[PDB]
Amino acid sequence: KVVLKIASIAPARSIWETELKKLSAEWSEITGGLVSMKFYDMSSLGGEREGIRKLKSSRPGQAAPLDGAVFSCLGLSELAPDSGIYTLSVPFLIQNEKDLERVLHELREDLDRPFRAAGFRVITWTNAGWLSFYTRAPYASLGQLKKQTIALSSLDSSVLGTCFRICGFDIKDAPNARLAPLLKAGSIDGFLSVHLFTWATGFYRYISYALDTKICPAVIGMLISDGSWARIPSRYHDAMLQAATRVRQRLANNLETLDRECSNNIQKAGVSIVHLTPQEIQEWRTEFAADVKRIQARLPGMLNMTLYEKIKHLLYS
Repeated sequence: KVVLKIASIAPARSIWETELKKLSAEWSEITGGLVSMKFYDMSSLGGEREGIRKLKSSRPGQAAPLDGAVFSCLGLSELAPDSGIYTLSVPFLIQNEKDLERVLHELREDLDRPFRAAGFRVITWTNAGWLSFYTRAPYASLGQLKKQTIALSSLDSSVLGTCFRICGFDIKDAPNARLAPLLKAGSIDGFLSVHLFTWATGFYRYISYALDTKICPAVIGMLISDGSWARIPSRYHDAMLQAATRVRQRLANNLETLDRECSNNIQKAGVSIVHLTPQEIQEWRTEFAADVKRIQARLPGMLNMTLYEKIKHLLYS
């Protein structure tokens, strides 16, 4: 048998984990019982940077502890430096599920290129959610929002936060931060997070406004090293990758349902949904375009400008 050991950031019993287990079972079907995946909690083995180290063996001729991993942009960006994967986090570049799917479908070869060059096959792309601003107070312009002190607690908060700070937002790095007393005390003005966070933490109760225009997705990539993928007979590869694409599509479907649910529940609890008109979105994007030039200057390599232009053309032509 070929049991592929896969480190994963997917929480136990989460939709991502459920679908990845289905993918394993389907891979077993496809391969006549030969191949399966066993998943290992990423945090429990030491985090994403440790996961990267465990993809390589300690001595030549010896198998690496892991065959692959499901990484956030933290792991992806450190595995392949100057990948440009943070291009996908540019504010307002990718705003909805239809458009993210179009990018992940049409620009797959471009997205995968730096990972292939690093010695990995990208099995599937998925998404952890959509970053949005949740605030105690409203804002009359993007600049006014940028002046608010906003906590970010994503898995990749440090780098993502640095990007947003260059854009001009007063983002306060806040890993596992216990925001409730801080929101209540007024030490911070709000938070930037995916939907589930706002609901599961209960922090929605301590803010009054939620921006419905999504800032960016939080993409996730599942990678298998070339040597581990090569353990699988080639005749099965295409079917296995097609099954992994269906995982992306089912997950996006399930995530969208969960997100709308969350948003409905936040609104029922009294949070006001902030709705930007197309003219206001354009005003925001014109400013974000200037922020992109500042990111290019301040953090060369962070953005892949060829990919950026391709995404703009694909979605907005």
